[PDB]
Amino acid sequence: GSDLPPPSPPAAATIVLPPNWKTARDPEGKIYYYHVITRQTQWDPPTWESPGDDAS
Repeated sequence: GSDLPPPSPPAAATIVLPPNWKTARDPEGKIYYYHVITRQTQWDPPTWESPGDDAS
């Protein structure tokens, strides 16, 4: 990443997600996000902003 090297995911990661966050994808077609403030990452859990049904 530009700000931070990619993390392995924390359980805490879900708490809050900042617009500051960056994204990266693996060679094996997986795309994920990482939080520069908190040092967190999520590959599967949706962004801070999601539809109404997801209720983020």
